[PDB]
Amino acid sequence: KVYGRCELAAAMKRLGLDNYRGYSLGNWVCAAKFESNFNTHATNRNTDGSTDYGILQINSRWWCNDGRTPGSKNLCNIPCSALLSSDITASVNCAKKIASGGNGMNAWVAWRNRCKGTDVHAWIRGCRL
Ligand SMILES: CC(=O)N[C@@H]1[C@@H](O)[C@H](O[C@@H]2O[C@H](CO)[C@@H](O)[C@H](O)[C@H]2NC(C)=O)[C@@H](CO)O[C@@H]1O
Repeated sequence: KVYGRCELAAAMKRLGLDNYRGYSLGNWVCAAKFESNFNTHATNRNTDGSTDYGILQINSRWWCNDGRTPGSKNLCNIPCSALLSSDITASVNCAKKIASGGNGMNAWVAWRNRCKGTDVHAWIRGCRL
């Protein structure tokens, strides 16, 4: 599914991401735009053999198990295929676990390069939430 910007914002708001660990809703919408262009089916392989899955490009080395990654820690206790669903529940529940690490949302490389520090509140402007 390719989400629209305000459609995704509303889905994320109903799952408790607004102001989760200090981060306003626009941070998560910005992270999903630069990680996957709002595409639930996005995947990218990493050099080490893990793959990043779904709308938030969560990797299989630490977070989900895809079968193909030797020594996946699977900290979110989910198969990586669950992150490819049009339903984003599993992706946001896992995202909350990774944003609980010491560097918070800096675990999303696209967020730290293209979103961090900017007026991220713009990403939810005009959405009826
Ligand atoms: C939360 C999450 O999974 N974010 C992804 C990053 O982890 C990806 O970064 C890359 O991750 C692998 C697995 O740890 C590292 O081997 C790799 O070096 C690292 N790459 C970079 C440039 O940091 C990232 C890949 O674009 O995608 C999500 O942000």
